[PDB]
Amino acid sequence: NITIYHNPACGTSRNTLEMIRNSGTEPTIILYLENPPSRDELVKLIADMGISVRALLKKNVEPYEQLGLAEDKFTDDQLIDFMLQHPILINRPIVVTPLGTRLCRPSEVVLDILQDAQKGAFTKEDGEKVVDEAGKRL
Ligand SMILES: [Cs+]
Ligand SMILES: [Cs+]
Ligand SMILES: [Cs+]
Repeated sequence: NITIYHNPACGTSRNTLEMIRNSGTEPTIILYLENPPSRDELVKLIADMGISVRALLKKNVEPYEQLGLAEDKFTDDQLIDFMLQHPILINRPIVVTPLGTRLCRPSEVVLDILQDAQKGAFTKEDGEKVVDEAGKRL
């Protein structure tokens, strides 16, 4: 039972999705830019990922820039409500599996929460080797 909050235009998200598939399961794919999580769902995701609200904020996107979010003048709940109102602010990809939830940045973080081992070697789309055929992390 795996869910990925995916942005197909993001290489990290594409690599994470292919590693999930290479473990032998096809995840539910949520295109969060169009179908964001609810507030309670987002609050839960953040608690499970063990990171701060601000660590989830995507920088270098229009609402981050124009709402001045680089400045330390926002409570965690203000930041959560901006994420809900402007889903491009939610960094990506988030992956949920029975073992837990992670912000999979870099993408190989996903290996922590995949229950089954990669089924053969995995190389990222830019040629960076991740696991060899034997299954060792490079
Ligand atoms: Cs939702
Ligand atoms: Cs694991
Ligand atoms: Cs890259």
